[PDB]
Amino acid sequence: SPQPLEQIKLSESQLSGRVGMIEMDLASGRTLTAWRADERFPMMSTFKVVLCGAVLARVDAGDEQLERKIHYRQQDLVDYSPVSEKHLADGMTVGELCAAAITMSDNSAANLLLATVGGPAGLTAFLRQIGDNVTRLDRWETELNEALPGDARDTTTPASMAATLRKLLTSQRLSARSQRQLLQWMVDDRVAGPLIRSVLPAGWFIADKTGAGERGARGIVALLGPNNKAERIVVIYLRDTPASMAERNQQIAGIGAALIEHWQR
Ligand SMILES: OC[C@H]1O[C@H](O[C@H]2[C@H](O)[C@@H](O)[C@H](OCCCCCCC3CCCCC3)O[C@@H]2CO)[C@H](O)[C@@H](O)[C@@H]1O
Ligand SMILES: *C(=O)[C@@H]1/C=N\C(C(=O)O)=C(\COC(C)=O)CS(=O)(=O)[C@H]1C(=O)OC(C)(C)C
Repeated sequence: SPQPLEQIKLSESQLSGRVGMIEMDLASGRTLTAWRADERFPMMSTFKVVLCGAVLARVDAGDEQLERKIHYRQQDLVDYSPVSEKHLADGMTVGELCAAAITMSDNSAANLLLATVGGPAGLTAFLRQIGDNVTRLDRWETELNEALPGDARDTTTPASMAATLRKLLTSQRLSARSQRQLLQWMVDDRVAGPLIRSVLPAGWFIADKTGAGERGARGIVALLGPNNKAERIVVIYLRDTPASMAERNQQIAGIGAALIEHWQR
C-alpha cells in the first residue's frame, strides 16, 4: 500500500469524486492525517451516532430513559425499517431504537429518535451545545440522503465529525455509562462491522457506523487500532462519484489498508 495520503489521492483519481478523511488519536485529539477535512460531505446514516449522543445527553439530564417504550404506527414508517416494522404492536424502547438505528441502520428508528430530540433543528442545536458549529441536520430519513451537488443540508466535515465523536465518547459531556453505551452500539454494528472484521488482520479493533446516499455518497465513522484497542477515530466520506457501491467500498478499504501498513506516524 501507498502512504495514507497518497492512497487517499489515488482513490479520488480512481473514483473521480471527492474524498474527505481524518485520522485522529481518540485519547488526545491529535490529528494524524487530514484531507479535505474542512470540506462538506453528506452524513447519510452516520448522523445516527450523533443522534444517539443527543438521546444519551437527555438520559443523563433525567429527561429521557433508555427503558422508555415508544409505541408507533405503520403510517409512521419510512423506507428500510428492518427492526422497527417488527414492533408495531409492542413498541420499542428508546435504547432499542438507538441499537436499531446504529447497528441495523433502521431509518424509522432514527426518525422516532429524532422526534424526541426536537427534530433536525434540535439535533443541530445539540451539536452547537457541544461546540460543533459546522455539522447540521436539516431533514429526516430518507430525504437527508439526497446529496445534491453543492447543497449544505445534512452535512458535516471530516474534522467536525471526528471532533464531535471524540467529544461524545471521551470528554465527560456524557456520563460514564452513556459514553460506554454509545461505544458499545458502534462495536455492535451489524451492517459493516462483521464484514470489516473479516478483512482486518488479527489484533485490530473495529467499531463503526457506515452510510450511503445518492450521487455516490458513502462514508464511515470508525474507531480502529492494533492491540485490540480503539486507538484512533477514522472518518472517511466520499461524494460525487459515479462508481459502483463495490468500488466505493474497496476504495475505503484501500485507505484502511494504507493506515494499517503505515500505522506508526
Ligand atoms: O502487515 C500488516 C498486515 O498486512 C496484511 O493485512 C492486510 C489485510 O490482509 C487486508 O484485508 C487489509 O485490507 C484493508 C481492510 C480495511 C477494512 C476497512 C477499514 C475501515 C476502518 C476505519 C475506517 C476506514 C476504513 O489490509 C491489511 C493491510 O494491508 C496482512 O494480511 C496481515 O497479515 C498483516 O498483519
Ligand atoms: C444510511 O446511510 C442508509 C440508511 N438506510 C438504508 C436504506 O435506506 O436503504 C440502508 C440500506 O442498507 C441496505 C443496502 O440494505 C443502510 S445504508 O447504510 O446502506 C443507507 C442507505 O440509505 O443506503 C442506500 C439505500 C443509499 C443504498
